[PDB]
Amino acid sequence: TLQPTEAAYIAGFLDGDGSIYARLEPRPDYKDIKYQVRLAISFIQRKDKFPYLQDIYDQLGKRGILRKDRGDGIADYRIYGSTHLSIILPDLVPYLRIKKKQANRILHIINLYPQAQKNPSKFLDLVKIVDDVQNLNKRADELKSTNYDRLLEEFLKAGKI
Amino acid sequence: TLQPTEAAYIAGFLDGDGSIYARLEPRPDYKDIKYQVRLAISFIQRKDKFPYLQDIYDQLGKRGILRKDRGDGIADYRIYGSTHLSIILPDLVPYLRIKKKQANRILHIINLYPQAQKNPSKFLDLVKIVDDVQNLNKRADELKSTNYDRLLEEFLKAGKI
DNA sequence: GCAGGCGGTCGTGAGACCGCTCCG
DNA sequence: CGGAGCGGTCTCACGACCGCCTGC
Ligand SMILES: [Ca+2]
Ligand SMILES: [Ca+2]
Ligand SMILES: [Ca+2]
Repeated sequence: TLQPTEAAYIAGFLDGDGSIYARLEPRPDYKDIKYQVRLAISFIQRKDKFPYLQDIYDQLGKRGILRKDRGDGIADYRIYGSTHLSIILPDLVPYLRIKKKQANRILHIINLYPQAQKNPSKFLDLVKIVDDVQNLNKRADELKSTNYDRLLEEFLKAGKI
Repeated sequence: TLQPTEAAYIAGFLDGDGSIYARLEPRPDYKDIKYQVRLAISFIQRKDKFPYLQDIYDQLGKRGILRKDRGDGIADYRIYGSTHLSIILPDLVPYLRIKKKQANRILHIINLYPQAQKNPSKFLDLVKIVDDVQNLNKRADELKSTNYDRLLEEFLKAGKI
């Protein structure tokens, strides 16, 4: 497993060249709610320093997927899923500074995901944190995400409340 | 002073949003050798996250100078001088990965600076590491720095060897 | 149906510096 | 002097995502 100063480093580095986000991805094939909430952390870097993502990956139990080239010389390492994340984040949260919040919102989403799954009213609360999160990843002067307001609208238009 | 996982974090973060460089700055006012070698580490970031540089600064004994805005909304924190650096780097070196080398070259320059000061032959060795350093901070496909070769040339042209 | 493996991509936010002004 | 405070700037290297193909 992970040592304090390796967790601290990864956290330090994540605050630098990394990213903690949530997404609301449309689903045509889904049931009632045609949207899967997607969660991840990532590390971006110039492919020549790839062995350094490499390193990190291996330090994080080989969860997530490395990508020696995103097609533009820039390499990366993306960790999807509440599974990987609920193991990883707690180790990193105590050392995160800039993206610490984001990491807790994600954990928070993770607590409420099972009850919100088949429950349109609760899936909306969940989608709000998804908004708040992507907001955290913004300039205070950029357009503030609005998945909560466009999903509700649609849930009413479809008589799900 | 500095704790392991705070040093680890700073190192992690430096490897991300920071920079370790050496420069050869021209001096019209100098004596024989009209060039001062300049050494530093820095942390760059969007000014809204400034309190986070802040943090780091204070964790690094308030050495170096913060800059809430470089004129382009981007804030920073620059630490010049062998003085600050010979105290700081050793705490960070054990946790540095990507810029670890650079940190040791700097330390290395720091060992040889006093003898190379008034000694054109030795000042050249020193200026080579200065080259190697800025090379480390490059794409393997970029033009490889050449302070060693343009300073020598000039030292001969001026009969200093 | 349930999601994660992937491929992609605009828009900045960093990096790695150069030159001056200043100060014991 | 001998260097460090400070302003300033090109060129990318990131970030924070979208949309689709893949697995069972
Ligand atoms: Ca950053
Ligand atoms: Ca960065
Ligand atoms: Ca970086």
